[PDB]
Amino acid sequence: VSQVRQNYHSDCEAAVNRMLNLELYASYTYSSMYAFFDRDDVALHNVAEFFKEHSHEEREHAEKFMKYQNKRGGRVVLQDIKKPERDEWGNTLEAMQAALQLEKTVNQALLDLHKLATDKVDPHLCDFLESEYPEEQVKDIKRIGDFITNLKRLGLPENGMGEYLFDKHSVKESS
Amino acid sequence: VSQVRQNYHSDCEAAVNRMLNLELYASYTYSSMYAFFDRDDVALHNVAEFFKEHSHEEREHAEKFMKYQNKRGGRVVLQDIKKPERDEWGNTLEAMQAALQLEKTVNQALLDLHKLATDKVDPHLCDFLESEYPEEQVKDIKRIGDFITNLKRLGLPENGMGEYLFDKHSVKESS
Amino acid sequence: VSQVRQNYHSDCEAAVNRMLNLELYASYTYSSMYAFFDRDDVALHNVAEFFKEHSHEEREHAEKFMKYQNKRGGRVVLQDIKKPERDEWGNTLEAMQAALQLEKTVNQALLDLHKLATDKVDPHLCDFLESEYPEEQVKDIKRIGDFITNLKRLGLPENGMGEYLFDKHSVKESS
Amino acid sequence: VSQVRQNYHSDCEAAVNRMLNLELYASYTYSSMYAFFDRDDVALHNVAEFFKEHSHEEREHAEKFMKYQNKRGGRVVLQDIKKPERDEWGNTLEAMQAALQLEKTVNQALLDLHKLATDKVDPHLCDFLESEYPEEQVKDIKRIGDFITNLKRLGLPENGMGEYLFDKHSVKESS
Ligand SMILES: [Cl-]
Ligand SMILES: [Cl-]
Ligand SMILES: [Cl-]
Ligand SMILES: [Cl-]
Ligand SMILES: [Cl-]
Ligand SMILES: [Cl-]
Ligand SMILES: [Cl-]
Ligand SMILES: [Cl-]
Ligand SMILES: [Cl-]
Ligand SMILES: [Cl-]
Ligand SMILES: [Cl-]
Ligand SMILES: [Cl-]
Ligand SMILES: [Cl-]
Ligand SMILES: [Cl-]
Ligand SMILES: [Cl-]
Ligand SMILES: [Cl-]
Ligand SMILES: [Cl-]
Ligand SMILES: [Cl-]
Ligand SMILES: [Cl-]
Ligand SMILES: [Cl-]
Ligand SMILES: [Cl-]
Ligand SMILES: [Cl-]
Ligand SMILES: [Cl-]
Ligand SMILES: [Cl-]
Ligand SMILES: [Mg+2]
Ligand SMILES: [Mg+2]
Ligand SMILES: [Mg+2]
Ligand SMILES: [Mg+2]
Ligand SMILES: [Mg+2]
Ligand SMILES: [Mg+2]
Ligand SMILES: [Mg+2]
Ligand SMILES: [Mg+2]
Ligand SMILES: [Mg+2]
Ligand SMILES: [Mg+2]
Ligand SMILES: [Mg+2]
Ligand SMILES: [Mg+2]
Ligand SMILES: [Mg+2]
Ligand SMILES: [Mg+2]
Ligand SMILES: [Mg+2]
Ligand SMILES: [Mg+2]
Ligand SMILES: [Mg+2]
Ligand SMILES: [Mg+2]
Ligand SMILES: [Mg+2]
Ligand SMILES: [Mg+2]
Ligand SMILES: [Mg+2]
Ligand SMILES: [Mg+2]
Ligand SMILES: [Mg+2]
Ligand SMILES: [Mg+2]
Ligand SMILES: [Mg+2]
Ligand SMILES: [Mg+2]
Ligand SMILES: [Mg+2]
Ligand code: NA
Repeated sequence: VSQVRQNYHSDCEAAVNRMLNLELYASYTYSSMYAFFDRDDVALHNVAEFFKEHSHEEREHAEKFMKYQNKRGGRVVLQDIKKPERDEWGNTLEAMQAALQLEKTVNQALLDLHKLATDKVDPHLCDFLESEYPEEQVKDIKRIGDFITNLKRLGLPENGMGEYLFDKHSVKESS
Repeated sequence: VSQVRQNYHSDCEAAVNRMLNLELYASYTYSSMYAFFDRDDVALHNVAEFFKEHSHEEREHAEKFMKYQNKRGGRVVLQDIKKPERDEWGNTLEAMQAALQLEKTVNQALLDLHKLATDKVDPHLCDFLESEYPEEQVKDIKRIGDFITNLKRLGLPENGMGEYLFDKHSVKESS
Repeated sequence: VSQVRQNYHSDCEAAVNRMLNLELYASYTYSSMYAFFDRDDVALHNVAEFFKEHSHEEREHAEKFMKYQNKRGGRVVLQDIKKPERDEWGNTLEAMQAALQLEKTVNQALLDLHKLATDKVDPHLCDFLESEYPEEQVKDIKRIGDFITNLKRLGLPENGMGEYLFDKHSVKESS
Repeated sequence: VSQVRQNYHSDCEAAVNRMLNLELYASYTYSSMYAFFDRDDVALHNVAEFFKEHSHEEREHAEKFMKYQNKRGGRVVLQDIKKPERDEWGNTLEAMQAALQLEKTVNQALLDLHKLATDKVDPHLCDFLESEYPEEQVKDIKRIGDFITNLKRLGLPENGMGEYLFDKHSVKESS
């Protein structure tokens, strides 16, 4: 075992690798949503940029898990990054609904990792997870839910004017 | 009696305590409206912030009545702060209608206190009331009425797009 | 249930509402202490301002619980804010003793909420509570205890000179 | 009658002259308190300066009544300025007690003038009185009462240490 390793269970090490992969998969999904909203026949560029930002933040989280793994003396083991579920994402409402579900999936994986860390009496891992994530993850879920509520109010999916307006007012003006 | 007391009738002292309580009750109502518009299934954050601001201003008025009471040599006597009338506030139009009524209630209480002060020949109290309030209170009533007119124009309660637009254009961009 | 809700037990949601109420009640108690020390026949204005500051901080904590409730998909349910225990607070020593007890009461309520969150395996709620509170709450208890020790050293309740001096040196110079 | 005169009753004009005189008399009393606390066998220089400031503010009020009289088309009629009641003022507590009474006397004269103005249906005079005075006068009475409370707490008249401390901490550090 690594000379640095202390109080780091093999099961936790493995779960950290799986979380790293899930973050990479979430990044890649959000990148697909960006590409979709950038299409000439979609053309909602602030929505696109929102998803791009999220893609970059999830890749940053993956990198933090890599660094954490090494700091504890575990070993990074990479797997394929699965392509997203869909090739096209319908409209702003459907994409936001898919994002909500993705964020909930990631949150559940973090909850599960925290439970594992707790059961293995690893307070360092618990602190790490409670110091990069739960706050940020609940805030992202909240924001997406707020957006879904507003998209429904705006008459999505049918009301194209409403969709247009969402892109101008709800998401930050981009690039 | 207090060594500072001069020309301060017991009835006025009591009415000042009741006004303090009413201001605290109004604050608390506006705080409830904030919380409602912050809900994920409401999600009108500029509207929420408008109500939050109003909540803070009414608490500041309560504090001014406390200070006034002591300056005159009366004694602050606190009562329970009753919870708001409603737990949920419907939509922007219903909330604004409720605010209009609340503001009118507060204004009537101020009018009544001014009449009492007049009848007790207390020009200091009259001046105090005419120097923190009537101007500001009539302006708040006017603004809420203007908003109600605009919400009706925008098709509330049915027109969700209209509601959405009100939050972007009528109330100051927030937090 | 709310579209955002995940891993948030009904009992926790309810306990968050009760904590919100307790914070509002603590705020209101401290506001009463301010008003008392501002009286012309008390007249310890730095002491008064200390309590005013504490009143504002407890209201800010209540607002944080409101926001938290919504972020998790729970529903804010407000109750009456009970008036303080006393209408008059004796002197600096008695007020500080009452504050000590109030702070301990609030701390116990936070401890109890943390135990509940732990039992419901809600690390997000535990982190929230451990990230706004325990540090600050133990520091406030310590400061009030330090003050009580100093008030006793200064000869309270009998030694008015000592009381006078406390207001000039122990609490920050105010307004 | 003066070409400017409108709605200005002779009785009000006369009462304005008497108020001018009372303000000059109050100024002169406070000047005597200054001189007393400046004595080598009294030697409380911050207390002295407090009274000096008050003397200057009351002379400024007298000048405002002069200007007001002319603005309304009345005629300034001066009388002797009576010397103060006492030649020596005992100690800080006795002087503050005398100031409290003086301030109350002035306030009562203002109240009486406001009642007269009201009875003569002179809103300009009422506004003038409510715009230079009641606020400031109640605040001065409050401050003096606060000081009396503190002087008693400090053990006046017997406790010279307490008196000494009051001059260092209660009144602004002077000249
Ligand atoms: Cl190990
Ligand atoms: Cl192991
Ligand atoms: Cl790390
Ligand atoms: Cl597809
Ligand atoms: Cl998913
Ligand atoms: Cl955004
Ligand atoms: Cl009275
Ligand atoms: Cl009375
Ligand atoms: Cl005031
Ligand atoms: Cl309701
Ligand atoms: Cl009402
Ligand atoms: Cl606004
Ligand atoms: Cl849940
Ligand atoms: Cl549940
Ligand atoms: Cl929060
Ligand atoms: Cl009591
Ligand atoms: Cl308690
Ligand atoms: Cl302090
Ligand atoms: Cl005339
Ligand atoms: Cl006349
Ligand atoms: Cl003038
Ligand atoms: Cl004499
Ligand atoms: Cl007098
Ligand atoms: Cl001073
Ligand atoms: Mg080795
Ligand atoms: Mg292994
Ligand atoms: Mg495949
Ligand atoms: Mg545990
Ligand atoms: Mg823990
Ligand atoms: Mg985030
Ligand atoms: Mg996220
Ligand atoms: Mg629809
Ligand atoms: Mg007394
Ligand atoms: Mg009474
Ligand atoms: Mg009830
Ligand atoms: Mg006025
Ligand atoms: Mg206002
Ligand atoms: Mg108002
Ligand atoms: Mg309509
Ligand atoms: Mg729903
Ligand atoms: Mg429940
Ligand atoms: Mg009760
Ligand atoms: Mg604190
Ligand atoms: Mg505290
Ligand atoms: Mg003792
Ligand atoms: Mg002429
Ligand atoms: Mg005449
Ligand atoms: Mg004589
Ligand atoms: Mg003054
Ligand atoms: Mg004065
Ligand atoms: Mg004594
Ligand atoms: Na007036």
